[PDB]
Amino acid sequence: DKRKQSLYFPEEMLKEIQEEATRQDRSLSWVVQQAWKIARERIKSFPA
Amino acid sequence: DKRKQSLYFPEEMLKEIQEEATRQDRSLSWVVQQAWKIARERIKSFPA
Repeated sequence: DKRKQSLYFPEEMLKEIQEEATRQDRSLSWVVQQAWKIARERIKSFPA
Repeated sequence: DKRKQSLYFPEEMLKEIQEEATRQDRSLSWVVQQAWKIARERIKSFPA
């Protein structure tokens, strides 16, 4: 069940994401979702 | 240099991100940025 969310990126980073989106013929949202799925565990281990 | 971007997430996923943001006393944007920085390489290796 989908939900819209405005985020802030550095220029360089947004362009990096869009490059992967067009390379893979994907939405921005889908690439960022895959980044989360990959990183979740490593991030959930960050401290305080 | 910052830039605003609307993305779409599943409910569950947005809530997972916000949980890490408040746990770490961070913005949503900052957590998602860290997810990208972690996953970039693995994603840049995806195919077609």
